[PDB]
Amino acid sequence: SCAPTSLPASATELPTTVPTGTVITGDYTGSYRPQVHYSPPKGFMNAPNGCHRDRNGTYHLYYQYNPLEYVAGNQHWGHATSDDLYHWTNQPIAIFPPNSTSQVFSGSAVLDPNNTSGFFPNTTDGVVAVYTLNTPTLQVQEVAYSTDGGYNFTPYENNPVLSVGSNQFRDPKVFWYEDHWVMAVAAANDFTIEIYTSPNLTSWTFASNFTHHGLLGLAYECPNLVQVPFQDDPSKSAWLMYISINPGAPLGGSVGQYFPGDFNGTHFVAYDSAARIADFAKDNYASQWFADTENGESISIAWASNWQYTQQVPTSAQAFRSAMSLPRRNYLTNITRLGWDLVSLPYDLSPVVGPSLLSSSEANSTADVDFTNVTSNAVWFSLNVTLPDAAIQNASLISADASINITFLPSTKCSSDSPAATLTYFYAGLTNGALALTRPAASSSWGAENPFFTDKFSYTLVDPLTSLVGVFDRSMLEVFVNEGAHSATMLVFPDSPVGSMKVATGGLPEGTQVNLQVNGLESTW
Amino acid sequence: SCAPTSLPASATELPTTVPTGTVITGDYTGSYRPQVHYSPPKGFMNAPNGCHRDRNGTYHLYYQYNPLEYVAGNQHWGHATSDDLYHWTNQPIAIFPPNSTSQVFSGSAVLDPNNTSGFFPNTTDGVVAVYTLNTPTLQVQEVAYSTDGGYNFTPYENNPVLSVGSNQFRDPKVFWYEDHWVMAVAAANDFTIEIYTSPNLTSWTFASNFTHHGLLGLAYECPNLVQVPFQDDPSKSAWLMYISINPGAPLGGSVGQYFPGDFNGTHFVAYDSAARIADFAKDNYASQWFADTENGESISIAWASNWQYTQQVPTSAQAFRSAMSLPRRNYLTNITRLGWDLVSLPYDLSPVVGPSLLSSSEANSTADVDFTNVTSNAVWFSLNVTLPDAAIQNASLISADASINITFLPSTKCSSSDSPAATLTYFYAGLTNGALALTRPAASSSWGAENPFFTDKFSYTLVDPLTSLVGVFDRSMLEVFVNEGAHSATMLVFPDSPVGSMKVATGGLPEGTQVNLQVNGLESTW
Ligand SMILES: *[C@@H]1O[C@H](CO)[C@@H](O[C@@H]2O[C@H](CO)[C@@H](O[C@@H]3O[C@H](CO)[C@@H](O)[C@H](O)[C@@H]3O)[C@H](O)[C@H]2NC(C)=O)[C@H](O)[C@H]1NC(C)=O
Ligand SMILES: *[C@@H]1O[C@H](CO)[C@@H](O[C@@H]2O[C@H](CO)[C@@H](O)[C@H](O)[C@H]2NC(C)=O)[C@H](O)[C@H]1NC(C)=O
Ligand SMILES: OC[C@H]1O[C@@](CO)(O[C@H]2O[C@H](CO)[C@@H](O)[C@H](O)[C@H]2O)[C@@H](O)[C@@H]1O
Ligand SMILES: OC[C@H]1O[C@@](CO)(O[C@H]2O[C@H](CO)[C@@H](O)[C@H](O)[C@H]2O)[C@@H](O)[C@@H]1O
Ligand SMILES: *[C@@H]1O[C@H](CO)[C@@H](O)[C@H](O)[C@H]1NC(C)=O
Ligand SMILES: *[C@@H]1O[C@H](CO)[C@@H](O)[C@H](O)[C@H]1NC(C)=O
Ligand SMILES: *[C@@H]1O[C@H](CO)[C@@H](O)[C@H](O)[C@H]1NC(C)=O
Ligand SMILES: *[C@@H]1O[C@H](CO)[C@@H](O)[C@H](O)[C@H]1NC(C)=O
Ligand SMILES: *[C@@H]1O[C@H](CO)[C@@H](O)[C@H](O)[C@H]1NC(C)=O
Ligand SMILES: *[C@@H]1O[C@H](CO)[C@@H](O)[C@H](O)[C@H]1NC(C)=O
Ligand SMILES: *[C@@H]1O[C@H](CO)[C@@H](O)[C@H](O)[C@H]1NC(C)=O
Ligand SMILES: *[C@@H]1O[C@H](CO)[C@@H](O)[C@H](O)[C@H]1NC(C)=O
Ligand SMILES: *[C@@H]1O[C@H](CO)[C@@H](O)[C@H](O)[C@H]1NC(C)=O
Ligand SMILES: *[C@@H]1O[C@H](CO)[C@@H](O)[C@H](O)[C@H]1NC(C)=O
Ligand SMILES: *[C@@H]1O[C@H](CO)[C@@H](O)[C@H](O)[C@H]1NC(C)=O
Ligand SMILES: *[C@@H]1O[C@H](CO)[C@@H](O)[C@H](O)[C@H]1NC(C)=O
Ligand SMILES: *[C@@H]1O[C@H](CO)[C@@H](O)[C@H](O)[C@H]1NC(C)=O
Ligand SMILES: *[C@@H]1O[C@H](CO)[C@@H](O)[C@H](O)[C@H]1NC(C)=O
Ligand SMILES: *[C@H]1O[C@H](CO)[C@@H](O)[C@H](O)[C@@H]1O
Ligand SMILES: *[C@H]1O[C@H](CO)[C@@H](O)[C@H](O)[C@@H]1O
Ligand SMILES: *[C@H]1O[C@H](CO)[C@@H](O)[C@H](O)[C@@H]1O
Ligand SMILES: *[C@H]1O[C@H](CO)[C@@H](O)[C@H](O)[C@@H]1O
Ligand SMILES: *[C@H]1O[C@H](CO)[C@@H](O)[C@H](O)[C@@H]1O
Ligand SMILES: *[C@H]1O[C@H](CO)[C@@H](O)[C@H](O)[C@@H]1O
Ligand SMILES: *[C@H]1O[C@H](CO)[C@@H](O)[C@H](O)[C@@H]1O
Repeated sequence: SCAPTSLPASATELPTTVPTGTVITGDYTGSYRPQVHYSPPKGFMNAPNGCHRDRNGTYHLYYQYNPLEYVAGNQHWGHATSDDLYHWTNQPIAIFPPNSTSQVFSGSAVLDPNNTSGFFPNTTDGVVAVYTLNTPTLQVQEVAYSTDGGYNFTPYENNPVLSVGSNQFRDPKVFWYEDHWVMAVAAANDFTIEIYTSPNLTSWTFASNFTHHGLLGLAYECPNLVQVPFQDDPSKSAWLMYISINPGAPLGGSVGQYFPGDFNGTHFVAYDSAARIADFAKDNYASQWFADTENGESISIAWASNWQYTQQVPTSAQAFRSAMSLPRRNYLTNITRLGWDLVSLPYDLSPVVGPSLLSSSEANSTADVDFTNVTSNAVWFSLNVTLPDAAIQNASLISADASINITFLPSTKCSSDSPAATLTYFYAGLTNGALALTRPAASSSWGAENPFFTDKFSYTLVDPLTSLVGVFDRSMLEVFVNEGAHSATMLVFPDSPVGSMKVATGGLPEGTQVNLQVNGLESTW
Repeated sequence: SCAPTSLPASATELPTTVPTGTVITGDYTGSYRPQVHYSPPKGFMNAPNGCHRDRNGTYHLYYQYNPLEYVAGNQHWGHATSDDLYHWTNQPIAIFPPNSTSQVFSGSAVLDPNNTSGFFPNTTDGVVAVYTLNTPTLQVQEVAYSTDGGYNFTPYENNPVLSVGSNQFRDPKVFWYEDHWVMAVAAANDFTIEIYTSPNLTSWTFASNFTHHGLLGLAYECPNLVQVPFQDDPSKSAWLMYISINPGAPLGGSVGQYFPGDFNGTHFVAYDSAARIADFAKDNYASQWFADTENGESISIAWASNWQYTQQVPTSAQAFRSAMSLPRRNYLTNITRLGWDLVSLPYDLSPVVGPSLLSSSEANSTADVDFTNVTSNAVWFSLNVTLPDAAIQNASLISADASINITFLPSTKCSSSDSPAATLTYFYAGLTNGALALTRPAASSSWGAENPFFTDKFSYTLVDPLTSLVGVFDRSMLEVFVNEGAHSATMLVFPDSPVGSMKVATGGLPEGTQVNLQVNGLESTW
């Protein structure tokens, strides 16, 4: 009737040896366990890896996995599959280290249907994984191949395929460019993305360096060089270098940044010298794009945590640490003044959208929506606000009190009065365009005490807020502003589960059209 | 026995007309009123302006001033003087708008001892102010001059001296380079610093653009192009472009950033394409460097607030909104891995350092220091930690518990609840190795808890272990300087109850670690 806050020992106890060829069973009933986001059956998960779609339309998600602990270490490649990026099936571990003093760090996977690698004489469904093997003294790039659709991998006989004699050289992202393979890889502590080329994925030639761009933090990680279509014109696209930095992000710990530019097969040249942060909150890192997608779709998934507190979050009693972000559709757009912007929207949520909890058209009202009866404890909401053309042509017409206040309130059934999360936007006044996203300290004993668990985040719009999409999923809130122009991923660990949300609008100009839609989400587990 | 939390109406009531040629009297006794930082006698202050040292060694501080309200507006240039940058004397308003429909926005001031301007036929102590005049439709650059040492200014007869037909064109920073005047000015909403040259400060010629560098935010503001000496070698220096952005900073609202590079009199070229943030907290903005300083001293001062909550902070009942940061000595250094770093240390604090409250050498101890008895409610603290060479060579020898925890605790003698007002946590190792957390707990401040932009927690991660930590607490402000000012944070605190105590705990340190803690009370400058 209420989601368990602690699980039986059977569900939380980790084995002393790594299971091979068997699906690790998971209890997904925890009060903090997300129901539409991916999380491992048990153990510790970090970066997504080897993300690709096979020819039959199955999306493969691999991930950094510690099967033995609820902290980072003993890295293997976990594996889950999905047709829709929401209904996940857990698979046996896909890539193992050679021994117990080695770890399988991040990497990518590609289809090799034309058998450029020479691994696939009798199949057009060959998968090649390119990943970092970590040793006490070295980080080297290794190749493994799968003839069975990416469930079981055989190491390349002549591994490693690439080394620079460094233990700060990792996160290979490989893709096809016209007539050759490209590898983007991080010389992490030199703030350099090295680009290599190959005809066969085993012989790598240095092409170019991308160094000392944007925020340095303490390290470049998980580079992604991808072609992203324009939001308003699918026929147009630009190249984007996405770099994860950890530690040393402005909000502390880990953050993603991106650089729009040109790629010609050997060199990436940023259009300008500007730094652009992907997410205005703290809990979005190591975004990886899916290889071999259909229809020029840019599909990404990120790790929904921060390295400053990911190994301390209070979910280990619920048999997991860390979830992935919602899968994302990516576009590029120009926003007023700022220009280049990476758009992020949730990938088609239709497969998980349950019955409507509220549809409202009232301006200057408070909508109270109870979802104690939604067993997932997960809701989607959409708020459209269309100001009259008068208020767009003369912003001085907008009242200083013109505001949107969204609050997520604790459950009356399943447990002090503090909201678990707040969203505040002002159209005008002294903080015009300021959007505040908060996880109040007062709502979480754990969050209050953790010295890196920041309570408050903000983004300032130039254009008025016209659209707001949100997904709440037990311990996670994702917000998308003005068709994904601005995006924030925020973990919440309230003492009491959320059971309710209030949506207040106030001081809106005469003739403002407000449309509020709220739907419960169906659990994927 | 306790600092007033509200003041008499005579002290808070603002006049309806701006006072001319008269010093505005101020009550500096408020529980939130800093005692070693500058704040205006009453009204609302933002960016520092016209910062310069006259030839007799008097530092002139001008500032964006609303004399009529406790919010932004009706901008004039306020004026305060000091020989040591701590003992401030309030002066009459220095620069007035021509009209009630005009505002004096930010700008700089230079000595013109060789009379290049032609304003100073009979003095070598001439001061020229170059500032933005704001009108409803235009932002233009104007000149005013002072023959009396920068107390009274006459507008240039043929103002404005620079206009581009824009209302997003402001914050002129002017300096002498070899044989000509340089102006750095912000084309704010185009994310461009325009550089102009002049022989006489009245005729300006376009030289170069510096565009789309580092974080854009929503606007480039308060550019500073300055020569900053190397920390470890005073004979070496590099040029630095300092740009303030507001809104749209990562932490929200306002932040400073800098670009080391080369300047050749017309063009600034950054050494790389990297973005570098000056302060790891939220309350440091619109840093301006002092013109005409002695030696090779890089001296800066910032506005110690954030535009997201500066007009809502609960200090108006104490007859002021906004203080300046501590004055800062600036250097450039290379830090491990990251490379280029703007060093910030407090300018000579000696003139305000009172009697010692504690000197300790104990490692693995909690030192409790009460300052209920220091009337300023202002303390300076230094913590030096020297790890053994073994731990410097093999960091695996450092325990996961190796930590430094400093807490500023509420007064029991002056109640308005047991929550610290400010915390500092550093880990040498463990899962967050090198992580320094600076916090202002929500639970300690009803106002801070409720304000949706008043962020509780800030962090910076070191590569090198923490070897030095300097801090100044001043009633409503904490400034920390890490590893000889390599890393720096300014943080406002508005606790319900004033701070009366600080705990300094060290724990899990390797065998033979040397710890030296010095804590001194500060003497009020008012
Ligand atoms: C140096 O930088 C300044 C500021 O970036 C440049 O002036 C500016 O030029 C840009 C681009 O031409 C102007 O932007 C455009 O304005 C028009 C007019 O409304 C608009 O229709 C366009 O869509 C675009 O936004 C901008 O107005 C202007 N900024 C000012 C005057 O402050 C200047 O041209 C640069 N000089 C050189 C030699 O690069
Ligand atoms: C491409 O970048 C790499 C990584 O920065 C360069 O290799 C390094 O070179 C620096 C000096 O420039 C050394 O101190 C580092 O130890 C090296 N790091 C690694 C990971 O090798 C490399 O030289 C660059 N190549 C070119 C063509 O410029
Ligand atoms: O699991 C290793 C994998 O994670 C990344 C970031 O996704 O690096 C993280 O883990 C590393 C190994 O402990 C740390 O050095 C690094 O600081 C942390 O970000 C990838 O770079 C790596 O492939
Ligand atoms: O007092 C104006 C002065 O302040 C700065 C930044 O310190 O700009 C601030 O005030 C402007 C006009 O009031 C705002 O447009 C801006 O957002 C705010 O940062 C300087 O640019 C200006 O000279
Ligand atoms: C484990 O394998 C890695 C690479 O395969 C190698 O560097 C390491 O020395 C091996 N360890 C042992 C102890 O065999
Ligand atoms: C990959 O191709 C390169 C050049 O064609 C060659 O040097 C190398 O031997 C090839 N490797 C394999 C295993 O085919
Ligand atoms: C790609 O562009 C770079 C410079 O941007 C140039 O040096 C290189 O030769 C180009 N390569 C190709 C494949 O055109
Ligand atoms: C943004 O504007 C620039 C300059 O006009 C243009 O080069 C680019 O194609 C635009 N990007 C998008 C996504 O429209
Ligand atoms: C809100 O507007 C968006 C376009 O931004 C549109 O996709 C959606 O249909 C609207 N939502 C509702 C439920 O009206
Ligand atoms: C906006 O309306 C005000 C009165 O509300 C008017 O004085 C001003 O000129 C208008 N501005 C524009 C953009 O027309
Ligand atoms: C909302 O309130 C504002 C000011 O309070 C008023 O001008 C406007 O008519 C109201 N809108 C509606 C839909 O009631
Ligand atoms: C003072 O008011 C006049 C009237 O429009 C305006 O033109 C001028 O720009 C204002 N301030 C000054 C003298 O620039
Ligand atoms: C400077 O002194 C002269 C006489 O030496 C006096 O006439 C004048 O008013 C002063 N300033 C100038 C030259 O206007
Ligand atoms: C300032 O020098 C300029 C040359 O750029 C000239 O146009 C102007 O006449 C001069 N003004 C003076 C000397 O007052
Ligand atoms: C300054 O450097 C710029 C950019 O390198 C160059 O265009 C200009 O000629 C230089 N000016 C001088 C005075 O050397
Ligand atoms: C930092 O390193 C660079 C490259 O070695 C050097 O040129 C520069 O002068 C150094 N800067 C300082 C402040 O030491
Ligand atoms: C810390 O070290 C510096 C330089 O070594 C020294 O001047 C200062 O007095 C020291 N402070 C303490 C508390 O030891
Ligand atoms: C501090 O305590 C630890 C145990 O936590 C001990 O091993 C270490 O030697 C102590 N350090 C000093 C310098 O006394
Ligand atoms: C999880 O927490 C709940 C209360 O929040 C307990 O009822 C349960 O036993 C477990 O400790
Ligand atoms: C929640 O309750 C379980 C029993 O199901 C305990 O094992 C656990 O320690 C927690 O209190
Ligand atoms: C498995 O792990 C959890 C905590 O991670 C415990 O709550 C449980 O008792 C079991 O040991
Ligand atoms: C299944 O096989 C793998 C291969 O290394 C082991 O890691 C695991 O413990 C089990 O033997
Ligand atoms: C300032 O606040 C204090 C308590 O915090 C009171 O003593 C005083 O009356 C004023 O409200
Ligand atoms: C300071 O001023 C406040 C006004 O809010 C008074 O209540 C208090 O008594 C003191 O005079
Ligand atoms: C300062 O506060 C006093 C109340 O003590 C007012 O009378 C005055 O106008 C100003 O607001």
